[PDB]
Amino acid sequence: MPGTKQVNVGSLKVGQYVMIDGVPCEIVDISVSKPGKGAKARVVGIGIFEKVKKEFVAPTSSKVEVPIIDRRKGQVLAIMGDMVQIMDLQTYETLELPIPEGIEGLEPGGEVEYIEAVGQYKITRVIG
Repeated sequence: MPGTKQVNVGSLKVGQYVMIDGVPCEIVDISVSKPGKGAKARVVGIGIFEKVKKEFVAPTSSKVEVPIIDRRKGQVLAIMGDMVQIMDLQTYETLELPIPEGIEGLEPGGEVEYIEAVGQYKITRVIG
């Protein structure tokens, strides 16, 4: 239902997530400057779901969108080569997800943590 919430540029911190040109990114750099005696920020983010580098400049008082992140847990049911079928531990619904490019030891019966944000999903950690 809800995709993103509005927040002031000025409240953003490195390591947080923000929407830039429609892409949810993790902030890796923030430069804030005050001209004379309104502040302005330059934000550099890298995609959470895709390999992309985005950036924007905006007054610190402006509003920007931040994706609302759904943190979930599921159980690995099957590993078909590259993609893994997991069962969400709350809905008992099944979904197929790509196997994280650099993930630890994944195997059936095991539990994972995955996230959904603005219609996209990604496996983040192995909960076991």
